[PDB]
Amino acid sequence: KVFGRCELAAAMKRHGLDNYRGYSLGNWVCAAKFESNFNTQATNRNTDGSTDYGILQINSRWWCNDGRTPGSRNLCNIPCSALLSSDITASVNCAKKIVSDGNGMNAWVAWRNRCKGTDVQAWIRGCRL
Ligand SMILES: [Cl-]
Ligand SMILES: [Cl-]
Ligand SMILES: [Cl-]
Repeated sequence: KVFGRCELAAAMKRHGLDNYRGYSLGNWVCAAKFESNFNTQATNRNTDGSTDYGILQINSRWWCNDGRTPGSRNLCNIPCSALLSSDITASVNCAKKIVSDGNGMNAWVAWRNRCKGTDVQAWIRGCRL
């Protein structure tokens, strides 16, 4: 599923991501834009043999099981395919764990490089939330 911008904002808010660990909703929307283009089906292989999955490009070495990743820990206790569903629940729950790991949203490279320090509230402008 390719979410609309405000559609994704509303889903993330309903799931309690807004202000989670102090990250306002626009941070999450911005991260998802650059990580996946709001596409739940997005996947990308990493150099180490792991793969990133879903709207927030969650990695298979630490967080989810994809059956093919060296050193997998599956800390979210889910198949990585669960992160590709049109229902973002599993991605949100796992993102909550990731952002609580100590480095906040710096876990997401695209957030660091393209969202952090910017006017992230722009990402929810116009939305009814
Ligand atoms: Cl929308
Ligand atoms: Cl915001
Ligand atoms: Cl980047």
